[PDB]
Amino acid sequence: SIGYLLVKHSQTDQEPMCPVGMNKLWSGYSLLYFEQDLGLAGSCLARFSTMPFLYCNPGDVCYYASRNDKSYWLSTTAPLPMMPVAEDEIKPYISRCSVCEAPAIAIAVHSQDVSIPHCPAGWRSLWIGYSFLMHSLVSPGSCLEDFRATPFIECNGGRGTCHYYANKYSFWLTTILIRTHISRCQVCMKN
Amino acid sequence: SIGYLLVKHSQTDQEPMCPVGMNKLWSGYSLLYFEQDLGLAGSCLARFSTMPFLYCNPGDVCYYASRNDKSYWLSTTAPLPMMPVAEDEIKPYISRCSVCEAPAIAIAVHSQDVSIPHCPAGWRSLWIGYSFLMHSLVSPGSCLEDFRATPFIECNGGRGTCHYYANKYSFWLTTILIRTHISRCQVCMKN
Amino acid sequence: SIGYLLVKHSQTDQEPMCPVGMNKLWSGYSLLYFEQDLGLAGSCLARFSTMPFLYCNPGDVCYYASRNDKSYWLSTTAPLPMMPVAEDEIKPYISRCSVCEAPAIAIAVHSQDVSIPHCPAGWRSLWIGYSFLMHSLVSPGSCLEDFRATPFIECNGGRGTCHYYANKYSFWLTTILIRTHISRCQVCMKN
Amino acid sequence: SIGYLLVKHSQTDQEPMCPVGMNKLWSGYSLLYFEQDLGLAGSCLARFSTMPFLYCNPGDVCYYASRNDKSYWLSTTAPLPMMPVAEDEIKPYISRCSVCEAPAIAIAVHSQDVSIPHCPAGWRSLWIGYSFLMHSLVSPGSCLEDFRATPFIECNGGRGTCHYYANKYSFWLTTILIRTHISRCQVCMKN
Repeated sequence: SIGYLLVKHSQTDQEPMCPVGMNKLWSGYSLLYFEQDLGLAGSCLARFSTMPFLYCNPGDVCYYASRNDKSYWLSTTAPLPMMPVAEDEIKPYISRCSVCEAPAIAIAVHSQDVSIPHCPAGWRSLWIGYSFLMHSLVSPGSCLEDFRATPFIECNGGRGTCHYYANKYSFWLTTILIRTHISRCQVCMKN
Repeated sequence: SIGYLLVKHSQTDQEPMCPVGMNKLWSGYSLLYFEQDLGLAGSCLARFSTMPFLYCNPGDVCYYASRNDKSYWLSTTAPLPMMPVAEDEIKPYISRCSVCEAPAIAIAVHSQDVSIPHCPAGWRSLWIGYSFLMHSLVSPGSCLEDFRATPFIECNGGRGTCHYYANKYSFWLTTILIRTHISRCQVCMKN
Repeated sequence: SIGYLLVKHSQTDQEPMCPVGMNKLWSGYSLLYFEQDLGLAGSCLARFSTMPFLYCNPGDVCYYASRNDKSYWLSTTAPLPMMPVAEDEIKPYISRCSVCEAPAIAIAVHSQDVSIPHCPAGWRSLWIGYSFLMHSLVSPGSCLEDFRATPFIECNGGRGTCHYYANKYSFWLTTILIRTHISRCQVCMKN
Repeated sequence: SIGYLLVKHSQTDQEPMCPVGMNKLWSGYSLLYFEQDLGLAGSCLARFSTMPFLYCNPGDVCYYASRNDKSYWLSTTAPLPMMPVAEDEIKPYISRCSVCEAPAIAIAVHSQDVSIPHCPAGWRSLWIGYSFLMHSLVSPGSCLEDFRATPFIECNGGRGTCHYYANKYSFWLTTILIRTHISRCQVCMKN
């Protein structure tokens, strides 16, 4: 690929630092989609919002797009309380991200084992993580620093509330106590 | 991306100048589609036409493709009169564009605020605008210089008339009097 | 684009020469598809064949894929006789092509006029032609050297016969005696 | 293309060596898909597994994704016995692969003949093979070193068994005793 843009997701409420030798392009919040690849720049939205769009009928009457109320975001490691959270108190539980100006290609390598796979000779390790596949394994988006059973949250703009999201189509790669059965990965960049 | 071609839309009846250090490849009119990304070269058509195609049956009989009569274009800032306009008088209301030979990558950054987002260190500002998302935020096509409630017009080739177009699927990014609620953006290019 | 491969279609029964400074990668026949972009390498097939595939059931029994009998090819300028031609006598009417190792980007520019559009400053003209759009205008595939009312032929492998093809979806760009109404184009390459 | 990653499939139970001047990125097993292009890095999975995914409901209960039990792999040249094989004894019959860090572009050229097509002047031969097209001819994935009537096997995770797979949509290119009718190819890389 020619992914000059590398996206780093912290899975914490702190903005991740870009690796040395890369310009931060921008920072924000870890977005999956509004009703995509975590390695693409679209996965990093500057400001958290559950209702970010505005529709305009032919004339001065413009309203907030409120039909497709749902949005999906990468969560932090900090456990969500056992009760749905209002959108005003949800930010602490949303992952932060940065977009970085990679000068070379980055790739994710996966072990399907408890051992971290090695970076190729002459390539530099950017981070290590757990193998995650979404509805592409070579992409950096498939390598999340922390394992979470339910890594995403769903928010309802109209309902004003948020909670963990049971995705039917996205899985973790296994090995061939629970973290001991998840495949490990490393994101590597060529010098 | 490897978008060597940068498209600039003026939203006026004047052809925009390519930024210094870029060859103009060609100029024309701001096309959305005939019955796409504003950042791609296909969005800039050399000459305005509501019926640009020709079909040829097996033999000398060739006719003008007249079934799918509708075309869609980016409008100028100048208000369209309160009455549909004949295709012969529509040109003043169609945006002009230029295609420019970018030597480096360009990206749009978005604030979701009244403040303009900053270009990354060592990158040069090309233009500033308002955040527009169509049925990709990293693309320069998402950053239009002027905000317009209804930014597009629809033309009917058979009906020979044109008017503003209420798109169901395309929105403006909001902030998290009307221009004060639209997200600002800047298109930036690396040196 | 990063189309290092440039495809040249002769619309004659002679193989076109690659432009000076480009390696011929290979030559062959101008293929549209078997039951695509003329600018891509897949449009140039080494040897003409109406039945090029072989299917193998689990075992030694392998047979010729004969269900989807139809293939589509770019024709030469030489008129096809007024009577369907057997597949053994069709080669003279099939366009030849070459694939060339472009060192820089090539683009098609279109005038929507009788005048040839100019190449950008510092770019070199590769060929001139007529604007053709298929079911992308920036691509070299949209610029064919000769205008033909029905530019393609259809061949039936089982029926063993070939004739001109009336495509419902592909058109010529017009201007805004018949050649006088077709848009002109030039394929240009940067130095 | 900008396929910096070249995938080499051995069609044997031995890992292929990357060509001289290319870093091995990783090695593994020749995967088609789980219920793609053999030239892409996704076709090379580090460890063989018929059930590689893990699903997690909202809570501590995580289970093995067992609904879409089927996986598809490139086989070795060694004949599979005339009786379905248990998944524990299948590895010897699965092709191995390596992913290599190509510094230049690689392409497959095809003859549609018994003769090997020549590499372009100044390009180096990487391997020779037989022309294979799947449900793209320019890609290295279309050139397999060994011809096999049924080149793939299907495995059933729940059924725990594996056997050859009759693909309806994938074919061999022909010429215009059985190997004598299959098109030859060569994968070539520019210096």
